[PDB]
Amino acid sequence: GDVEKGKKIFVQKCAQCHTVEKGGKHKAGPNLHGLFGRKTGQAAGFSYTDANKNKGITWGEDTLMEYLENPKKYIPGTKMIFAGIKKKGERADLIAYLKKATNE
Ligand code: HEC
Repeated sequence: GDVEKGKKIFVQKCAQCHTVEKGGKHKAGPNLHGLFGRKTGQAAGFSYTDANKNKGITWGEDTLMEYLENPKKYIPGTKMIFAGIKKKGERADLIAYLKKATNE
């Protein structure tokens, strides 16, 4: 994926609810630092839904690609309000950005 393009997608569609940086604040949604290789619902100090806590998958390219296409289909009852990103290339660019930003 294209990290520069992924950043712009993130700013447009995600940043109002999420931070990525180490020590970044929770906002409407959890800070995403450290997501890759972590099970759902594991950002410390955030009130997740039981739906998000209970999904039980491990975040990575494959599961993000699916989630981000249609978040509520993947995690019904999530409190994340975001309809999804249809395009595969856009999702891959976004995920590439997250893989960098959430591990710096
Ligand atoms: C607010 C209006 C949000 C927008 C826009 C996006 N997200 Fe979100 N996200 C939000 C909340 C409130 C939550 C918690 C949901 C719950 O049911 O408890 C989330 C959760 C996620 C997660 C899961 C985190 C985890 O399991 O630790 C991810 C991976 C995620 N959000 C990513 C994400 C991306 C990449 C976004 C733009 C495409 C995006 N979210 C938008 C709130 C909001």
